[PDB]
Amino acid sequence: MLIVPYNLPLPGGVVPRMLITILGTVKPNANRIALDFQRGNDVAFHFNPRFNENNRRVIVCNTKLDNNWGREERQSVFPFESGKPFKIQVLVEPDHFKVAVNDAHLLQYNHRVKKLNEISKLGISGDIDLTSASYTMI
Ligand SMILES: CO[C@@H]1O[C@H](CO)[C@H](O)[C@H](OC(=O)c2ccc(C)cc2)[C@@H]1OC(=O)c1cccc([N+](=O)[O-])c1
Ligand SMILES: [Cl-]
Ligand SMILES: [Cl-]
Repeated sequence: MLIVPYNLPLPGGVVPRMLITILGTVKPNANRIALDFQRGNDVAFHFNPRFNENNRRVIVCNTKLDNNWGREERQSVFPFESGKPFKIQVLVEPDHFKVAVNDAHLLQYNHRVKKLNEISKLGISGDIDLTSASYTMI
């Protein structure tokens, strides 16, 4: 595998046309996954599948500025399953991050942090076996 939590440096930050691909398998009895796109201590984009929030499955997205979480954005479409292999693709577009799972569009998240070239690391964490994490310019 890779060791989770896993840091993927994003050299010179993110830019439109940058595609991040994450391959892994969800652990049995998973509780959470998190992708954290970081600008130093700030989290520009937190993508957080929650397998059992009051017996519901929900993806929580948010931004952390100066250690404070903002307004959450919630999605009820939940393509992940305990025990099963997934592919997450995060495409940086001008106005938003665009997320697909298993080749199907899931959600978009408007840029709240504006200094895209300072979003210099991706943290991958949670209840997964992480196979690979990479980027390409499309
Ligand atoms: C108000 O709740 C917070 O919401 C944030 C997003 O708006 C983050 O998701 C926080 O979590 C972390 O930053 C965080 C969590 C764990 C670690 C190890 C590191 C960082 C925290 O999550 C929970 O409260 C929460 C409540 C119930 C369930 C879950 N979950 O992820 O399943 C999260
Ligand atoms: Cl590793
Ligand atoms: Cl900013």
